[PDB]
Amino acid sequence: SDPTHLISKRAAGRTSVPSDKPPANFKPHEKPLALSYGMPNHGFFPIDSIDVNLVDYPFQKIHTPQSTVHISRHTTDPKLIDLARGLQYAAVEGHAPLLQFARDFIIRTHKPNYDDWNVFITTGASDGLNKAADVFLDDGDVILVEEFTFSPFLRFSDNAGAKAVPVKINFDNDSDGIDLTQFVDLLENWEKHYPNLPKPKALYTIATGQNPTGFTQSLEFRKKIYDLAVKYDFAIIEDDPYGYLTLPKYEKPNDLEIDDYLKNHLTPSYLELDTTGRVLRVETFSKLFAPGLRLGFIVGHKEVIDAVKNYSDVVNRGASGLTQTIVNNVIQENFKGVDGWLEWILKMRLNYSYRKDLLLYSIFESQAYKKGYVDVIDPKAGMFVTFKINLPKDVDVLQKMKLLLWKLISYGILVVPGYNMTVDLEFSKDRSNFFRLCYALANNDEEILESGKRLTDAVYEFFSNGLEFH
Amino acid sequence: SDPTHLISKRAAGRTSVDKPPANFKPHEKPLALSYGMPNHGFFPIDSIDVNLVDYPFQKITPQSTVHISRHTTDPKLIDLARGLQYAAVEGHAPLLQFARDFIIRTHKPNYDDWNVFITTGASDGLNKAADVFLDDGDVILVEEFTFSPFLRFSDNAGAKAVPVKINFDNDSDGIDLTQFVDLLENWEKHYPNLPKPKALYTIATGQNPTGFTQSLEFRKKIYDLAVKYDFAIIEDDPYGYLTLPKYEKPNDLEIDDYLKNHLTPSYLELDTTGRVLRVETFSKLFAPGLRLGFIVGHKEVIDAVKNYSDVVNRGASGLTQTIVNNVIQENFKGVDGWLEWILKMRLNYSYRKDLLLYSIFESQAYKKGYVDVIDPKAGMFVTFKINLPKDVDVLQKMKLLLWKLISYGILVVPGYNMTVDLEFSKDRSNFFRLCYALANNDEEILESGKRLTDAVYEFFSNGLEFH
Ligand SMILES: *Cc1c(COP(=O)(O)O)cnc(C)c1O
Ligand SMILES: *Cc1c(COP(=O)(O)O)cnc(C)c1O
Ligand SMILES: [K+]
Repeated sequence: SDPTHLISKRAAGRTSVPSDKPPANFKPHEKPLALSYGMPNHGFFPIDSIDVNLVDYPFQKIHTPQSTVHISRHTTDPKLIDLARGLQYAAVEGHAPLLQFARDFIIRTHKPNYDDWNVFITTGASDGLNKAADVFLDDGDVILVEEFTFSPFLRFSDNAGAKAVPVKINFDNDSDGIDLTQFVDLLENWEKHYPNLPKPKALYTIATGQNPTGFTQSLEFRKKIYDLAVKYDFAIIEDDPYGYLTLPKYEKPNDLEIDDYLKNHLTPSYLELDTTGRVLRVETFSKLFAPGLRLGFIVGHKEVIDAVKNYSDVVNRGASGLTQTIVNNVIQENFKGVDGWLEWILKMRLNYSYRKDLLLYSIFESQAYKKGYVDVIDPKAGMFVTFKINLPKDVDVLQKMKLLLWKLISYGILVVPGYNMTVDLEFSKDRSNFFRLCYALANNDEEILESGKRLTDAVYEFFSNGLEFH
Repeated sequence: SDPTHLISKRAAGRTSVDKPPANFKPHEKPLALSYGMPNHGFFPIDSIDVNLVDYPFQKITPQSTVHISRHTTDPKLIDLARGLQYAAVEGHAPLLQFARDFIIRTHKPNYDDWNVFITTGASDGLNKAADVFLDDGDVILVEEFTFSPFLRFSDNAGAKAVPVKINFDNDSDGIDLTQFVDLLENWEKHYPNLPKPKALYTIATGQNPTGFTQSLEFRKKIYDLAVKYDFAIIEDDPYGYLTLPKYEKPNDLEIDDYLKNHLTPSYLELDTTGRVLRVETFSKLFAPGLRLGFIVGHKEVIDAVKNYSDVVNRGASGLTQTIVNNVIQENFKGVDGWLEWILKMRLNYSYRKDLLLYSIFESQAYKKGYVDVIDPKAGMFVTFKINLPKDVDVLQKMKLLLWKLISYGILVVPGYNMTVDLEFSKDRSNFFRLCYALANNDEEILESGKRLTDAVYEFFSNGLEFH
């Protein structure tokens, strides 16, 4: 019922921040003055107050006064950060009101199934993932990674000295992502696949809205992965940057309440299965608030958080206090905490839902789709679409996909080929016949319809040309 | 020449971030389904007003303010469209340009092939610097009293820290140059098992904790040693800009006079090849809670630092870069106006230091010769010496005296807590570091010196006992 055994020797070996016996008659003074710490008094700070002027809904153009939060030098509200503390040296794990908000948010959305967990403020998802790779992987360890993944993760596993072993993704329309049959086979027959590698130490899974594939693991699929995590004693790194952006299944384009969302829409976190702290959940404010914050958090066992703290003290000594201050006060004062912030996530959900269906319509209406040259996985969450290219089985996948990429660029549509998002290119070659599409960037519906048209026009010509740029 | 040979194998090894068909014209105006990032329309924040003080300790002719809008075309400003969006890990271009223009004004490198990189503070710059110069098993020369967290960064790189003795005379430059030359010339006699040092970590101005400032002439001797023995200089300078005129009994500097006559030159100004990496921060001159700074070094050192940053620290907060950049450009009107803000800060720190020194000179502990103070030339720290008899246990008596200071309601840092190696430095650990930066007002500084000096006087009156 603790994960001490899974913490890397490297992260456990890092040390922490008078210690001897005070003399018999020693009494501390009740109001000491300090000449100790190298902190400038807040009087030195150029910034006396900040007004943060907000939108009420995404894409609002600025009857009703505009929503504004005022951040003063001083506050006594325990749910707010003032600039006197916000602009001063702070605990490396984060400001208290932002840590409490993250606890409350995780209790509401994804309550861990054990009591000895904690949160830690990070500088985003990639910061959380590096913290997790460090805390679980020693030099020589193996981490299991989805064969198509968030590429930057491999830099963090490489940094920890770990080898990435690819886990096959099932590309059926009803897929959970990971191919469970091939995952079980890899774990049951480890010595036959990888005779010279130790048994895996961890699994990195983007379980909801998988990047790139868009797949989402069912609750029953997650129970089986967790059960295998117990049986083969590996850690789970859960990355969930947009699992809150749940998307109803496609219907032709032309008021969800919180309780119904939490209960029936939100797919449970691995935290909800975890009894021992073998799960570390990575969150970010990047995709729900803004990437430029460089702010997120992790959720894990007390003992895992303590080891992350000692690592942060070396390589990343705190998220920007000014940003923690702005983000905390906006969430607590304007959005009135957890439920209000969920209501802002549900407004974003509606936009993303409309955007995903529009791009899917733009494709379904295409000649390339109707002839069967292209297909689409309907994503259940997030901002990504798998766009499949039905190349003949016997053509060189990498070679034709690269030739097709040049064609898309010439047709004025930029995409990411799946071969760029692999743990191992040779391993994943045969399933690399897809582009990842993102409908998060477009300014308007016109750009989404036109994006899908250029995409499908380019594939159509490429197929008409006999799989040639011509 | 160039510092290529000085870059660690580890940092040099990190990597960065087919043939077009015949009749391939790109499209004039492509649309993106590529980059996984929200349109700025999704951002909750439309605009930000940052409301400023005109001088330190000002209490709130309308208040000075900066409007940060969603969009700008001013190339010197960062807007929220770009500030709140994914950005280059090295920093926003306006903030990188300000750091360039600032260093050209204050500390122009003596070579052309240097660049800046935005960091999350001095400790972040120092970790970047330890990684970019130190391989597993390398040696770094560190001042025997130092900024202790540096040792976490050097340990992280697998480097051994060798202490360099500090001279404690009232006219010291800091590092004892005679013992430094002895250490380098007789390296195999002091350390027959360690490799030749790879680098030196020096807080050359306003040394933490001692407060000493190396003279230009001393810096020239340290640089020539760095060339002869071929080691990198990590220059850490969080408050060298806060220059302090020598003590005068307490009771309008111009930029050009300050720059020419007050500011001590950076190792950058002696560097001809890029063997110097300067660490700067916004922590001590703007606010610590920014978590913002920059480093200055050779193009190729900065490139390695970029690839390290992609792994362990993927950019200073964009929103913070936005606010600091736009405050410095809109309110302060760039480099010279920011220097005027620094000069107002300087006047404050100058009065505070003289006030603390005054409180100490007036005390019986000072008059009886139980204590002494180095007059700092820059920064926020004072070495407070304890004249223990030569034959007492320095560590035993200084621990006991610290308990006495705490009972008297004065908190200081003992020098023995800021050593590279405690046994090496114990004989010179008979001091406390004092910091006059935290106090709210003059009354707290005077009361602080009184409690400090009373505590030591009681301790010596007690025969060096708590009693
Ligand atoms: C966007 C993304 C991240 C990185 O988020 P940051 O907060 O910008 O570091 C990590 N993982 C996945 C799966 C992502 O899509
Ligand atoms: C304060 C200080 C630092 C650390 O500054 P940050 O910007 O807060 O990381 C480093 N070196 C010295 C000498 C300092 O005094
Ligand atoms: K199936």
